[PDB]
Amino acid sequence: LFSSILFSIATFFSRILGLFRDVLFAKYFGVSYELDAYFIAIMFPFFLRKVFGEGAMSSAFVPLYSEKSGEEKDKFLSSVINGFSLIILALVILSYFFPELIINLFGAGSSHETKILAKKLLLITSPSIYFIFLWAISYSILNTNNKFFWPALTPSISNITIIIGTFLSTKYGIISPTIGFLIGSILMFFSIIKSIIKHKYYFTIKHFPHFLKLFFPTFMTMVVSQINTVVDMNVVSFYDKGSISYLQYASRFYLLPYGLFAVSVSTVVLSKISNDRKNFNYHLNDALKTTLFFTIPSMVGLIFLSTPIIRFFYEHGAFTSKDTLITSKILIAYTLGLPFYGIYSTISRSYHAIKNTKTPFIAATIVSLSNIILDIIFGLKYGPIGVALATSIAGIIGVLYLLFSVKTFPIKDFLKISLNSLIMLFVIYLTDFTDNEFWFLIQILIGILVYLIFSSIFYRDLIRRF
Ligand SMILES: [Cl-]
Ligand SMILES: [Cl-]
Ligand SMILES: [Cl-]
Ligand code: NA
Ligand SMILES: [Zn+2]
Repeated sequence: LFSSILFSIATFFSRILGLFRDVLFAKYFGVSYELDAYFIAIMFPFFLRKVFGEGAMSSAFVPLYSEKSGEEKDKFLSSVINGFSLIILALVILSYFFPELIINLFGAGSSHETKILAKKLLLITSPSIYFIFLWAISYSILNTNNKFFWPALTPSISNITIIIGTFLSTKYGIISPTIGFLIGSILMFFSIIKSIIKHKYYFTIKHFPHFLKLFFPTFMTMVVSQINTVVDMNVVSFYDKGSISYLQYASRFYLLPYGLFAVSVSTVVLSKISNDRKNFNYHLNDALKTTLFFTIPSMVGLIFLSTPIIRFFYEHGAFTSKDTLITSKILIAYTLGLPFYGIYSTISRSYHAIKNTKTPFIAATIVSLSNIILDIIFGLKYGPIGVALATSIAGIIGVLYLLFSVKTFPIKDFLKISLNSLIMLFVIYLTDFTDNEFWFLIQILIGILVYLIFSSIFYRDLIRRF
C-alpha cells in the first residue's frame, strides 16, 4: 500500500543516517574499552526500544484502543501509560540502586575500568527508558490514525543527537554521545507528544491487566527473537577488551543488507497472504523465491568484498587496520547466515500473516536456545567470530524446523539462483586486478550486471510471460 512505500522511505533515511552515526563512532572512538562501556550502558534502553518500537506494541494496542469510544478510550490509554510508568519506575530505581546487576546482565565479563565507566554512563541512560516507552505508546496512537511516515522517521532524531554528541566527543569524551543518546530519546518523545497529551489523564490502571493479557503473546516473540543479541554481546564481554565494539560494528553494518534483502523485498509479496489465505501455500512459495533471488548473490558479494567494504566505511581516525581485519571477519561470520535468516523471516512473517503465533514462537525458541549453546561453546573459545558463527548456525537450525513445518521450498529456483550467483562470483573474481580502495564499488556494479544477465537467461520464459 501507500503506507508501506512511505514507511520504507522513512526507514531508509533513518537507517542510512544510523550508519553515519556508527561511521563516526569508528572515526572518533574506534575500538576501545570506553565505547564498550557506552554500548553496555545503552544496551538496556536499546534492548527495550527494539522490543517495543516500530509498532510492536501496536498489534495489541490498536484493537483495544480503537474499539473503545468516548472517554473509556481515554481511560484505556491512561491505564496503559500508568501501568508502564509503574514498571519503568521500578526498573529505574533498580538501575540506580543495583547498577552492578544491570552491568553484569549485559557486560558480565568486561574489565574493571569498563564496568566503572559503564556505571557512570548508566546514570545518564537510565532515564531514557521512560521517554522511549512513552514514544512507543505515542507511536501506536499514530498507527491507529493511519499515519506511518513521520513516526517511522522519528528514530533519525536520536541518530542526529548521538551524531552531534560524537562531534563534541573531542571536547567532552565518551559522555557526549551518551548525553546525546538521552536527549535523542527525549526529542523523539516530544516530536509526537501531542498524540498523548490531547486526551485527559485518569489516575488508574483499570484496563492495564486486560492489555497485558492481550499483549503478552506478541511480547514473548519479541523478547525471544531479540534476546539473542543481548546474549551475543554478554558472551563476547568475556573476550579481550573491545570485543563488544567489534561485534557492534559488524552487526550494525550487517543489519543494512539484512534489513534490505532478508526482510524488505519479501514485504510486498507477503501482503497477499493476509488478503488471500486460501492460497497461502502458493503465495508462500512465491515469497521464498523472492527472498532467495536477493539473499544468495548478496551473501556471495558481501563475503567476497567484506574487507574493502569495511575499510571504505570504517577505517578512518581511531579505527585501525587491525580493526578492519577483525571486523571484516566477523561480518563474514554473520553474512553466512543471510539467506537462512531471509527464509526464516519470510516463513515466520507468513505464519504471523495467517494468525499462527505458535510456530514462529517455537522457531524463535529453537534459534535462541541454539544461539546460547553455541555462544558458550564457540564464543568463549574463539571470541567474536565464534559468536557470529553461532548466530548463523542457529539460523540454519531454525530454518530446518520451519521448512519441515511448511513442507514446501522452491528447489528448482534455488538451484538456478545459486548457479547464477556462482557465475557472478567467477566474474568478480576474474576482475580482481587493480586492488584500489574504491575498486569494490565497480565490482559490485559488474556483479549486479552479470547476475541480472544470467538470471534473464535462465528466466527468459518467466520474463516473457509477465
Ligand atoms: Cl547508538
Ligand atoms: Cl480494556
Ligand atoms: Cl474492558
Ligand atoms: Na551468536
Ligand atoms: Zn479493560
